[PDB]
Amino acid sequence: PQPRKKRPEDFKFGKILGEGSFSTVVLARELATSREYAIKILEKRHIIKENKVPYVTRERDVMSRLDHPFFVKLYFTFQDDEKLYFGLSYAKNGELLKYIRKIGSFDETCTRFYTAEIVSALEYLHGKGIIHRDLKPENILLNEDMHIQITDFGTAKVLSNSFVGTAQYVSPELLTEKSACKSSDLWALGCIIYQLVAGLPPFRAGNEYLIFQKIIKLEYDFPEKFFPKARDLVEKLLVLDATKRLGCEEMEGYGPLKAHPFFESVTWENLHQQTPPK
Ligand SMILES: CN(C)CCCn1cc(C2=C(c3c[nH]c4ccccc34)C(=O)NC2=O)c2ccccc21
Repeated sequence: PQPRKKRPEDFKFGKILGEGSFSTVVLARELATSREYAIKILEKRHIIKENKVPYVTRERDVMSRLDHPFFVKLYFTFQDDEKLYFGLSYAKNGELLKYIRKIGSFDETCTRFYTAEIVSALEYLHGKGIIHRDLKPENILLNEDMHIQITDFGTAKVLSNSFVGTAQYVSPELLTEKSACKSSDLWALGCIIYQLVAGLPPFRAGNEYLIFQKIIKLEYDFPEKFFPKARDLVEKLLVLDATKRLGCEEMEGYGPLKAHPFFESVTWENLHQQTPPK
């Protein structure tokens, strides 16, 4: 016996946090409780016309399965005659990409802390047989406590090859076999760790085709003063042979990955309870 289904009038919608091709996320305050939520609004007709029902269904069905501090929580859903509403946690501190730009380049203490939270959050995701398929700093929010909260699960996939995330994070197997697996998220991770230290992602070029070209030839390099243990880590994630990436079952999973020297001082059992380095 769950709470009465909620409805638009139960809210006071405010500013639009963002707009996508198929949806709009708007900050709303629930009148009855003063709770502030990020409500994602999708227009049924548009979804139907562009054949996205499988995607909206999936996004909903994945988020309902997640119950972990490093993921945006789906509190509720409801719909009217024209739209679909998803009540989501409202991460007050924006996205990780904003910070990367804002401060430019993370030092080692922050690079290590944030990477760890991400590794820790994927281990959970991948433990449930789910792959994100579009991991990036824009999709890794920061709550008011500055801990991470990953979102954007519409493109996710539950295990038992129709999508491609953002070009600069696309794995090479995705560009040759047309099929993503856990490996693709580990590749993205490697890219992100590189981006935290260097200030920018590893593969960059004038258009997408040129980016894809670099990815499959593994064409990138590290700056001169890139933390050595971080570099080593990235070199073990950005590996063309998917089955040889730290974290993959073929490489014996997250045990080895979390054991990397780069994470020597990390206490994995409760990152959520530690204080993020300011
Ligand atoms: C990449 N952009 C457009 C924003 C970051 C990605 N993103 C944030 C969010 C979320 C939040 C956002 C938090 N700030 C935002 C600004 C623009 C759009 C969304 C948000 C939020 O508080 N909770 C979210 O789930 C989100 C939800 C579904 C799909 C992608 C989402």
